[PDB]
Amino acid sequence: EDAGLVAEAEAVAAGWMLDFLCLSLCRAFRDGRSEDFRRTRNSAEAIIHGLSSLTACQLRTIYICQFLTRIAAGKTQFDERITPLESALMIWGSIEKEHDKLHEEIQNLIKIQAIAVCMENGNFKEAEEVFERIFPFKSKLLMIISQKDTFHSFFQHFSYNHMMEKIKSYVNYVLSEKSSTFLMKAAAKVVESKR
Amino acid sequence: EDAGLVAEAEAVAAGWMLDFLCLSLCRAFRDGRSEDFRRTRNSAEAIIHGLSSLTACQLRTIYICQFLTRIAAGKTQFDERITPLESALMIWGSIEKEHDKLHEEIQNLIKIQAIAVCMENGNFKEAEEVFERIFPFKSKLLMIISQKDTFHSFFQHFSYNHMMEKIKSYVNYVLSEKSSTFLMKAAAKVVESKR
Ligand SMILES: C[C@H](CS(N)(=O)=O)c1ccccc1
Ligand SMILES: C[C@H](CS(N)(=O)=O)c1ccccc1
Repeated sequence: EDAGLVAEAEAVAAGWMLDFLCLSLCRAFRDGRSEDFRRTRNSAEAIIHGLSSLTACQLRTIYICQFLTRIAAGKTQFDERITPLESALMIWGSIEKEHDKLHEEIQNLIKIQAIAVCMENGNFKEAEEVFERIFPFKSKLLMIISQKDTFHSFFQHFSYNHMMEKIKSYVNYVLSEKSSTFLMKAAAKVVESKR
Repeated sequence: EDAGLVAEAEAVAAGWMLDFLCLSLCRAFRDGRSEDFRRTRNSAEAIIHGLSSLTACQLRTIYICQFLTRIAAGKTQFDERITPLESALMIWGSIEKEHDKLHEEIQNLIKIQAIAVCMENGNFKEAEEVFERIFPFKSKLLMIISQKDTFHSFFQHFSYNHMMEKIKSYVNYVLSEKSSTFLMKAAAKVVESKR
């Protein structure tokens, strides 16, 4: 038995498990299956520790998982001194991906929702701190926060539901790109055989 | 897309991941790769949460993982009010497996080592508490503990190294039984293709 070839087979299998768990995390996010998302996220986190070197595609995969993790924790010790949605904005702006119309829409929706979720939770001091970290339009947005005007028409256009719908659209592309991964494809074949 | 068939494919893949991680946990235990064992154990724990119903063979797999986890923590919040080696003894005596000569050897070696590791660590009050929970031979073993006679010939026959050698022998059988699991076999094929 060669220790080096065994380690290589374990690295190949870790790569396969990573893709499968990203696919599962995406479907759970899309479906709103919170507990399933939590478990899959925990598994992806554990599996990602088994890898010490990542390819360009594997880095894209783990960063999509981290982005979705922060988006799901948006309204929830987290060392970072910023909110989950601000942390999602940093991951989003650094992922190796096209900066198309959809990228800017999600970016601006997360920017507004990082402030709005603090107002929804009644923490208006925090909402101002988030605004200062991210940002004529600024003066109007600052006036809104100051007057606890949570349901202003601006917030109804840049809503939480709109942020989630735009991100779910991106998830569907990722779900389609990885729908052909080895582990999921093999498992599906076994299920159809039964059946 | 049928939610039920996707959930089924995820259950098939969880089963495959469980077998692969047990195989990896066994090799890490056999090789003495502590940090690798810790990571694999963490991954098996996370993955096992993705399963809510287990077959007879899957139950055997997770219990072997739990047994090896307690053996590896033998000399280390753990709610249980017993030591890791006493907890390994409970898992060992309840696993669905043959009670052959090797089973009794490992059982008796763990029984003696649950006491001896407390003496090695200088906690002789705990060594007596372990002895009382597990157990003419008893009176002689109690006299040994009472006199802090850690290096008595009895302990050199029922040593830690002997306990580990007997368990590693069992691990090799499990490693051979699961060496043909789908995930590991597929990964090995890919590695050979490269080579
Ligand atoms: C705790 C995880 C680690 S991992 N390896 O990406 O699973 C995480 C890190 C950074 C942002 C979100 C989430
Ligand atoms: C924490 C793990 C849980 S699991 N699901 O078996 O990984 C464990 C439980 C019992 C004994 C040893 C270890």
